[PDB]
Amino acid sequence: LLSLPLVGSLPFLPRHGHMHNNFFKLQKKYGPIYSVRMGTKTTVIVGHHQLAKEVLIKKGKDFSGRPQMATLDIASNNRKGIAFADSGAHWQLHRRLAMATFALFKDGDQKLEKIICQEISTLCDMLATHNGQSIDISFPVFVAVTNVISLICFNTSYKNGDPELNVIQNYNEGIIDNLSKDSLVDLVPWLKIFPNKTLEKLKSHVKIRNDLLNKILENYKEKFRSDSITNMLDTLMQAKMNSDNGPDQDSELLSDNHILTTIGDIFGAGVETTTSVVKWTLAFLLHNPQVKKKLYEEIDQNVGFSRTPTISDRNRLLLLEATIREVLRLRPVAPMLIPHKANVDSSIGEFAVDKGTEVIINLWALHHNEKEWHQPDQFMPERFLNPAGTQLISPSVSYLPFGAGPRSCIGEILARQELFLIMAWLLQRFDLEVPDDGQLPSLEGIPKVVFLIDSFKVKIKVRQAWREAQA
Ligand code: HEM
Ligand SMILES: CC(C)[C@](O)(c1ccc2cc(OC(F)F)c(OC(F)F)cc2c1)c1c[nH]nn1
Repeated sequence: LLSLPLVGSLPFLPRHGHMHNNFFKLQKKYGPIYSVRMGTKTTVIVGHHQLAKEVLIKKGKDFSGRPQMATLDIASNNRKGIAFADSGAHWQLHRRLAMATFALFKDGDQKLEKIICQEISTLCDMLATHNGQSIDISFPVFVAVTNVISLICFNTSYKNGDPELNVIQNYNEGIIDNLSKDSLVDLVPWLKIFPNKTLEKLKSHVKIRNDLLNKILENYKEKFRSDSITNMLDTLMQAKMNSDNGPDQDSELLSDNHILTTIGDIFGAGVETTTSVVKWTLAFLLHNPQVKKKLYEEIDQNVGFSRTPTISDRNRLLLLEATIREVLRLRPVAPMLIPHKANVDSSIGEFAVDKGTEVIINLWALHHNEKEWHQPDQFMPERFLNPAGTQLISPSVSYLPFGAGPRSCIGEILARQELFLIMAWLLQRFDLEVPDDGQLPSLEGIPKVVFLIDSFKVKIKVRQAWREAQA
């Protein structure tokens, strides 16, 4: 009695549980490196820190391209910008200029810390008007970190109640929704098998996004002074200037669509991800009041109420720095990075990997590795401190929240500051507690282009100690 023909097989149900954890459950059967084939496209999944560091660092440039996706093609205006562009001059140029702009914000009145502490102060007043109420702090934080990103790109910020802030939130919410139904890792190309409006809806929100950035770029051309370089849009237009003296090879790379999409990748990435981490950290502090207490005690002991937090306070506020590290471990912004692609025939762990092969780092597996992490499913900021509690450690090498190699986060500095500063300023001012209905946020989360958390509310009272310190 024979056996049936078999035209296809998959090791686990599609659209059942989260992708990254399904790949990770799978290492028990098939190991830390294994592949899957859809027609002609082939995808490798890496889930051990050593092989991941080979893809990202040692052979970093070999695996530094990005794969063509129909949904990502739109959000990037056909693979322009940075995050979703293939390895090339465009990507190399724009990524370089983008980083050069962050250099401008080391010193002065445009000192990055000053810009942040500024928009954080407005945030804290805004939140104090809700003393005694339970609220969803998504939008107030969204506006804070939009203004920072907007000051670095434009030297502009949105005044309060501006209706554009609600427009931006809308198309951001729309891009996130149609860009993926899970992480950017669909085994099955569902949107080509069945008819659907997914791409049509996406174009709408990107169209709004693109038209809006376009207005801003036209208005700025009058205002541009070659002698005044203080934001990203300057760095980009200066580049276009120095190229067209006829034009250089760099000229075709700095058209207004290439400049537009670059800003849109800075904005799109920076804002929604920084906001998500803030929501994720409060989520964890509401589940772990014991950690919350030691964080209040630490910040009262080392900063007080005579002044506001400063980057300088990073050296004394250690448990806070560890808590941010432990949230980015348990809940990586990008539990599977962005897909890398093999630019050239190569090898991972001495296995052959053909040109054009989608390679995926399963960061979720690196951060939950039983052997590399003690009690990996637990929230223990202690694990990033010596047993004393007096300086920070790197307890494991299987920890790359911002990735590594040629394709790592370019806004790592900015995020590490914002996340520290925001969280300091709030813990100083505010008591943060479970609302009166008694509901706690769900830490399960929601994988999209960003690893998001279900919306949740928090009761917020100004702190006893902070009041009495005003006389
Ligand atoms: C806690 C905050 C953040 C985390 C954990 C994070 C993490 C990451 C990761 C894992 C990648 C991809 C790594 C890879 O594909 O190899 C990435 C890419 C990127 N991030 Fe972030 N990121 C954060 C915040 C930001 C911020 C605030 C910005 C603001 C500009 C930003 C801009 C970018 C860009 C432009 C890329 C694409 C780089 C490229 O493809 O060359 N990120 N980030
Ligand atoms: C891990 C990575 C996928 C990402 O989450 C990321 C990167 C670029 C994004 C660009 C967006 O704008 C437009 F191009 F689609 C975007 O749209 C929406 F959020 F508004 C979301 C984006 C998310 C990220 C974030 N930080 N570092 N990497």
